Amino acid sequence: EMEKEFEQIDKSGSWAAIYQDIRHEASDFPCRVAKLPKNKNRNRYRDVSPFDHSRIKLHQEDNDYINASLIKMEEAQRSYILTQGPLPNTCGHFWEMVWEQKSRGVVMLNRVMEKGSLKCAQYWPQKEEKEMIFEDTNLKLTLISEDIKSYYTVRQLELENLTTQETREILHFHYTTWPDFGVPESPASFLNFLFKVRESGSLSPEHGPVVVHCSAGIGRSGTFCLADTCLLLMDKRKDPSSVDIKKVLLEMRKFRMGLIQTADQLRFSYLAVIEGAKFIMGDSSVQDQWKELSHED
Ligand SMILES: O=C(O)COc1c(C(=O)O)sc(-c2cccc(NC3CCN(S(=O)(=O)Cc4ccccc4)CC3)c2)c1Br
Repeated sequence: EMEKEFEQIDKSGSWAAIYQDIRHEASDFPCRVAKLPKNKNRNRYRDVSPFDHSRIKLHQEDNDYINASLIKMEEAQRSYILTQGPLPNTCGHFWEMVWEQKSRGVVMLNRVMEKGSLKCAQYWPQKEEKEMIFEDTNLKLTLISEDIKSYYTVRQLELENLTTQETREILHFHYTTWPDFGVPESPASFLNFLFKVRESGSLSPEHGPVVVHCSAGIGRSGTFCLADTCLLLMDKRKDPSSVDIKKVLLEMRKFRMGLIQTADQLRFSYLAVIEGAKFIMGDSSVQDQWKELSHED
């Protein structure tokens, strides 16, 4: 049980040891397609690739590769697409995937520039007057509106399939203060953001899977998804004792390597889930508390 286990690991200092065990046991499947010579310029990191069995395939005969995996949580009944931050040459691919997979929401847990590095291309329009057109995949993207908060921004976008003139609204959730290789300021600010994603309907089973990305699509993205899945499992059974975080984390790693980069990110997962359980189990006031504590205004 997660709260006694958390106090146990903390009391010792075995978060490094605990975290390492996950790396030692994680699933190791082939990533043949991602390692093909022609896809070298489609991967941001040499050591972070999608497994062939769970990779998202683009619907085009030319090259159907994109560095993204489909994390399908059977028991929880919720899917995500975890992908790397789009490269200058893969933004078209990125939006093709969003469209083909019927995604309604896109979560961005990083900033374009972190520690002096360009962690992600500017794949979305920053001003309504200047929409973006991806000639390679034939899609248009327009900024419709945005709600800027102290540490995250929510953008309303419109994606048009230029070929069929079809249109869809895409909600963009940009967490701007989650440090790379780090953890959120507090469980409150994290959960406030997550619930913002939840309340938008983007995680609904009536849409395609939500697309989640930071830079490599495994560290911060993994932390976010693990916390969401754990709270969902718990929710489905209304029994926080039946949720084994490490077990579910392992299960997520069958669909994409390296989910959760650091021992502290894992420690924070526990933290976030433990706090989120309050809401899951009936506490109707915590939500607002999180909003206050997050200082979004
Ligand atoms: O968002 C963040 O918090 C940080 O984001 C980032 C980055 C960023 O924002 O700059 S770079 C990065 C990164 C890049 C290359 C390799 C590894 N790390 C390796 C470690 C070992 N693993 S693994 O998956 O544990 C290896 C393995 C594969 C299958 C089975 C067992 C082990 C692969 C990635 C990490 C991560 Br994540």
